[PDB]
Amino acid sequence: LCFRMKDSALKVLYLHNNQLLAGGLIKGEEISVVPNRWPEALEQGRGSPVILGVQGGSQCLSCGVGQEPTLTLEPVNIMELYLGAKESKSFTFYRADAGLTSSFESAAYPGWFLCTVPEADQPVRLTQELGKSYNTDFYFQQC
Repeated sequence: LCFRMKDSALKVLYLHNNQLLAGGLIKGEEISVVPNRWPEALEQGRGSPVILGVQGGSQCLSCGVGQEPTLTLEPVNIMELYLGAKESKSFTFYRADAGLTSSFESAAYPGWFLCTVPEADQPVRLTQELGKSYNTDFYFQQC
């Protein structure tokens, strides 16, 4: 079971040039949202830890391992992340549910949230700034 996502401005998340973009105003990329198998080792008051995949979970979103986070799709199967074969923390987001929408906070880089910008058809990225121009709230639709 997968989800399609939109930001709260109704921009559809889809893939182009191996990047998640927000636009398509396109039904959206089918995104795998998989709970981390070992949540006790993480900060769960921030939301439920999940790994986000695309293309049937054959690539997963990472914040990287640099000093400054940056969002990339990495060619790792969610199965390997979910198994313990690969370490998962840079690929883990805390999903906070507000009811209509969810936000996604980097487990590896606290205070950074998945977000979109106002301009159409731009990359999904990360931000520390809430309530400003960056949109950190997302709708799910089930596939």
